[PDB]
Amino acid sequence: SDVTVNVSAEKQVIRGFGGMNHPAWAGDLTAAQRETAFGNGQNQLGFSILRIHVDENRNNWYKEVETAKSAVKHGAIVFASPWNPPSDMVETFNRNGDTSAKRLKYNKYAAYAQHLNDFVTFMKNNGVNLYAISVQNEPDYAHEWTWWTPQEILRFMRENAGSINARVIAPESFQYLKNLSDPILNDPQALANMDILGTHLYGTQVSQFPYPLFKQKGAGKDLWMTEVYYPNSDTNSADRWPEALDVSQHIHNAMVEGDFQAYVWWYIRRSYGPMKEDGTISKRGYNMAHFSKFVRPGYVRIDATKNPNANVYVSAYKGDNKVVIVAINKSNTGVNQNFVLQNGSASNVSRWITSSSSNLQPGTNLTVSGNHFWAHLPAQSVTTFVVNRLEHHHH
Repeated sequence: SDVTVNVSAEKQVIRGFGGMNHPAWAGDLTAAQRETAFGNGQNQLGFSILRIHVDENRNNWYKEVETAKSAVKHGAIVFASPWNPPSDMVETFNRNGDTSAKRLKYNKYAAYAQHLNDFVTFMKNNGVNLYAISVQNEPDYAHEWTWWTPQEILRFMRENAGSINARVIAPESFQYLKNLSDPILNDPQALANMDILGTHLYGTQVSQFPYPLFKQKGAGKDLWMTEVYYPNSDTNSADRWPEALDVSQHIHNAMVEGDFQAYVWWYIRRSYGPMKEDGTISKRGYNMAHFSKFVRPGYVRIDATKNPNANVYVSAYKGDNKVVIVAINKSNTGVNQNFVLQNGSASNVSRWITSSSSNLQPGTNLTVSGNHFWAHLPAQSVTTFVVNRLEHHHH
């Protein structure tokens, strides 16, 4: 019942939260949008990770710059994800009685790597140092891009990933299918060439969110959730309540059962995304803000009773002499929840609340009496708490 938050029990170090931009596919973000996405002011998402795509055709690369730049100016990091290598690098092969399936040609592996590097360079030349670049987007769901089998990816990791002058994301499975990435963890050599394990969660059940292999072999390595939308992509859904609570608990789980350090959503602007086509922040977006604006890059998740009451779900982070808590209630019934702070101390507590008729609405300040506080989590809401740790280290 009691949520106890162990300030001492550090888990993963967060890199950020964010969305995808794709100007050719969804139209660029606009100046104003750019900063609804990356500003952290009132009514901005404070996204601190932008994802952009590496376009097979290098004379489109420039499409990416203005928005990257914005992100980079706001202190967000940016990584890039290739869908297809340059068309002349690709052969049609037979995937289960499928005359049509495409793949990188076995002997373009180094050309492909150059192409990646070129992109990383081009961005650099336009004032944008990519944080990371991915080998392939959903290589295991390539019906309409480039297929790569686990062993194909394994070689590129072994023989090519090493070249790329940027951190290397792989292998971006559409659904976190571990067959596509074990080959890498289990190969101390491919493992050397990897910097971030990256996946999507499309249709991945909570039970598949954990990954012992990685926990075993991936020390020094990053875990990112580089793509999902959830719970659906129903055109014009981004304001449904209580539906959008789901986006919230989804991230909850990403963070907690998954130890993902980053959570990247699909299109940022989109009738079904965090920011609606009118420029405006959606309920889904609000569910996203509750993390993205308070759990700043470099914060660290910590142990905290995750599921203290029916439909109540909880996660905690620390940074900046703060502990940020995220408490989600999914009953039609508001609940009094008590919070214990173990191995740390707090002066005071601030909070914001998204419900059916409220987004990121400032709530009532609280003072930490014992080493605990109580707070009511309204029916179908997500509350986020910023606790202020005590000071005498002159800060």
